[PDB]
Amino acid sequence: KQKVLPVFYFAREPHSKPIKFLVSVSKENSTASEVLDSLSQSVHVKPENLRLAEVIKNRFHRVFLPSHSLDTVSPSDTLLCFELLSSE
Repeated sequence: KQKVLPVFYFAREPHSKPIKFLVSVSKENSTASEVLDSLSQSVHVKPENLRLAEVIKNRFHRVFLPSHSLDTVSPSDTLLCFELLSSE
């Protein structure tokens, strides 16, 4: 459940600057989304607003993947950068 990823995502906030949030989350025994859910809720937007997961290492880049075993403890691991249109 622990892997510290700060992500850089364009937040649908009051229109402050794009929001990078450090969420430490992994795919629990249920879903990969729980990490995504973290970013969106951090922005006070519905979960739908961010998903893009790209790995940093020999594993170069990617997209926000389904419940993934890559939930190991690695800080520089797959980043998301997404913008959706939504706001609460």
